Amino acid sequence: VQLTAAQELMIQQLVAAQLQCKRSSQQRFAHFTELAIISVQEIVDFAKQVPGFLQLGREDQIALLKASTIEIMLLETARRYNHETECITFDFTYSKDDFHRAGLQVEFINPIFEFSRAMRRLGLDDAEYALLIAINIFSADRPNVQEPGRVEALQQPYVEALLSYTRIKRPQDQLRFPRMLMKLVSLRTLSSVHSEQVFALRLQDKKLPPLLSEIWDVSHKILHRLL
Amino acid sequence: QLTAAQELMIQQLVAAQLQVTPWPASQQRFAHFTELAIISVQEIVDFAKQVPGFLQLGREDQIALLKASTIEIMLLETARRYNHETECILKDFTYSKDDFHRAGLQVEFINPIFEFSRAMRRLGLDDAEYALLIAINIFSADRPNVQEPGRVEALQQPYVEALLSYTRIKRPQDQLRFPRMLMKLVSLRTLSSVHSEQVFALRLQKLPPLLSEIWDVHKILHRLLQD
Ligand SMILES: CC(C)(C)OC(=O)N1CC[C@@]2(C(=O)Nc3ccccc32)[C@@H]1c1ccccc1
Ligand SMILES: CC(C)(C)OC(=O)N1CC[C@@]2(C(=O)Nc3ccccc32)[C@@H]1c1ccccc1
Repeated sequence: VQLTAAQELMIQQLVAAQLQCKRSSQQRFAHFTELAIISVQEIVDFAKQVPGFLQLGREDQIALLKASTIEIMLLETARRYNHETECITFDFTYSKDDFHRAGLQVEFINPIFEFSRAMRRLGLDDAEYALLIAINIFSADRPNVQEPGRVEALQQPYVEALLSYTRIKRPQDQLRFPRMLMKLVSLRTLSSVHSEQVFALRLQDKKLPPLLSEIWDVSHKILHRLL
Repeated sequence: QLTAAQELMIQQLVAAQLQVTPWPASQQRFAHFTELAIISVQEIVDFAKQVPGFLQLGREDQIALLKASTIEIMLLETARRYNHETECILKDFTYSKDDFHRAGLQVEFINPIFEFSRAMRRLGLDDAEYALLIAINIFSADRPNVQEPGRVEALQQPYVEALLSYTRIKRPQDQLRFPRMLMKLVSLRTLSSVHSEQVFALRLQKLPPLLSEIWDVHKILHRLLQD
């Protein structure tokens, strides 16, 4: 019938916390990694602000962040993708050739753009994006998760809220919410391709910095301090 | 409520769906399981022919969908016949966790399949829900090397629509069942990712020609489609 006042507060808390998330070939690669570093730090600070993340064991908190960080970034990329200019903004704006010039393969870049256009067609507002990020963080099937049951339980409220929210925004379009959730399936494959991209960069004498190598290369000391 | 036109479709899908070497020694046990995998792959291609619209797509795409889907369909089938009373997972070739471990499968791969199966069991899926979930899995637009993603997404929508409508009728009060079912598709991508690592580990300690076509890093797969 309608959103429950308890959810309205929770949604509104999530979007507000999110809006505070703001700074304005090897050299090109080394540039992008510093952008990745800043965004990772913003995500961990955001993850602290989500209800219940703090409650979990650090080992699980790490396990969720390692896997989630690439997918949250790809969601953020999709949110600020401009279909009028074909540029992705981090107001650090970049085109497809800028990503190619830094050593990223075309098999990885083109799908991110295709993913972004598909996300654009769904017409997601900030509340939908915020809830999608919460659902993404609390994924029970991430590797090396000690307490999958607790993680699944923390996810349910955000899936419930997202269901209720999508029903109010577009009552007639029932298939929007299923299609949104099916983008989570696409983020897993794009995360899988990203690991191949990392390895392909190593071949081109392009190795990751210390924070990013903790999460993406294959004792997360850097990641503990921020938590 | 459901449209009777869908109903025939569901009923056709469920009906279509309902239709070896000695087990001892590790290599013999492994060689046993591969022959079970061979038979099940052949059953899936015959099933894929019976799904409406699969035949209409180009062979190159038909291959691309089957390569990726086969592991996920098998894991769905494993979950369907997982027994929580006995912890055991062909017609009645029953196996326990130690049987899988004895054949050289690592525990990092076995335990998640069981955890996945228990999670699937908690959802309480009937044969219609399983059947529709399999159809949705086959028609995934973001599989690698797909020439016609638009047509694949279009063939998927009716099954997602049917699954939505079906789940609403079966349990009107439990709204979160359908979202949780679709989120299992996300879990199948990671389990497919782990399965590729499992295959490589084993080579380290080699698959039969048919599987190696689908899983190792296409003549058999064409003949089954050409019939
Ligand atoms: C190269 C490093 C390791 C820093 O970055 C990545 O490997 N990636 C992976 C995801 C990423 C993103 O967020 N947008 C986007 C668009 C196209 C390709 C790659 C990406 C990000 C990324 C790429 C470029 C700039 C910032 C982040
Ligand atoms: C490596 C080989 C080819 C043997 O098999 C697989 O790689 N797999 C991967 C998926 C599989 C299955 O279908 N059920 C199940 C349950 C536990 C573990 C593994 C599986 C299957 C599989 C395993 C055992 C028997 C038949 C199929």
